[PDB]
Amino acid sequence: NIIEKKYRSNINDKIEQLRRTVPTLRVAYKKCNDLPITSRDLADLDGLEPATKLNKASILTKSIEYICHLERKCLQLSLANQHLS
Amino acid sequence: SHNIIEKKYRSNINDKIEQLRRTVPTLRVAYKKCNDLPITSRDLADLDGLEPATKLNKASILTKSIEYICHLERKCLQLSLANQHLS
DNA sequence: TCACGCAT
DNA sequence: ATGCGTGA
Repeated sequence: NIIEKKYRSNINDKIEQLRRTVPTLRVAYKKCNDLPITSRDLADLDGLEPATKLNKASILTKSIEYICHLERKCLQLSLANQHLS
Repeated sequence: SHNIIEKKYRSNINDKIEQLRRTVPTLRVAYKKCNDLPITSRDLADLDGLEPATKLNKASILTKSIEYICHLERKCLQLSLANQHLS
């Protein structure tokens, strides 16, 4: 079934977008592909430990990690902006 | 067995996709409507202008999660630029 | 680990 | 759309 291939492809395509969006996944992809790790890349981590394996589960796990981190960051920042920290 | 370890492989992925549905606000509100749950004022605000998801399949959970990541990333710059008095 | 065909 | 089987 070609249709069934579209369902797998569309899920995989969104998996790759998370890899190219989450900093802990962008850094890992650079190592195995022999790409330059810059201080910009190290700055995007914001202290988060870079991912070692690049499977689907790790991509999802890191995406969950990045979402909660960004949330806490926004919260603390807004607490400073509204003079609440 | 190979079927058993493959079952734990498939279950492990689905456990994390369900976890995203329990974290992204556009999916939490969508889950409340499909399960006939009271959508409060705080639920609507968490969306921060993002539209709730219509379908709740795996692909929908992923695409709304990517949307939520970009929203929080944009809201950190703005919030930060102001904190540093740059704006 | 992932893709795939199938029964659901 | 998706869990399962299975070959890879």
